Amino acid sequence: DMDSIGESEVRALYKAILKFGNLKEILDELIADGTLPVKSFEKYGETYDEMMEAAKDCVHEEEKNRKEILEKLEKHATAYRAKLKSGEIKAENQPKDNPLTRLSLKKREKKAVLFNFKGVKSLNAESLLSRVEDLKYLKNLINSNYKDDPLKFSLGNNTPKPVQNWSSNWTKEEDEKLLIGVFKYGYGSWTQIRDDPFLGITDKIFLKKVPGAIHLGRRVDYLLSFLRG
DNA sequence: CCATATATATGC
DNA sequence: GCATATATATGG
Repeated sequence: DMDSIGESEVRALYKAILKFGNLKEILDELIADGTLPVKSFEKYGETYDEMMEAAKDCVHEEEKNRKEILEKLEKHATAYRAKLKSGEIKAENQPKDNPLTRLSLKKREKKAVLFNFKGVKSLNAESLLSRVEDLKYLKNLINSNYKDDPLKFSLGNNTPKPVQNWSSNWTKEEDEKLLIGVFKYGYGSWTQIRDDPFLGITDKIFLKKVPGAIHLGRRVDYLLSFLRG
């Protein structure tokens, strides 16, 4: 009853995981500041575990489905190639929609891997899983080597790809500061990151101009994937 | 209004 | 493969 997990708790929890990753140890803070409605720590912890196992299941299903679809598409593609080569089918004016184009589009397809959870729809299973792993990795990087002063965090000799056509002058140093920002305030907390005078990126973030919120999110994902290898 | 997220077409 | 702008959807 009073400890029941409804849609509002599910959606608040989901959004909090996307900001903080594995937040089981900070439930007390998150309830106290209004991020999560009041429920027991145990219930929120159970719900976290359930939501992450459902994400894992959703991703594993999609991997399996995609694999089988591709295997079948490969065979038709292979059968279509031998006819083109044996001359049975004319290479000189093929339909837009053919076995090779079906295979190619499926291969390059990038679509959200989504599931419904306790009556809340369209939770992104990949986003959940990668954000938890990414934020764990980032926290460990900073707490292993820069625990006493996170502002000293360095990418070292790792050289990330440069941003393309950003409206601000954005270098490796800003990448470092963005990541320290994420460690301090959470993923998606771009206003707080922008406004922190210690981070020196107040004039470099644009919340037309690039980067906005979406570009910053993509850049953090890239950087943490890049560091993790 | 604000926000984030996604399918899509396009370029890199 | 990813990055982006656009149009569009949906929660706040």
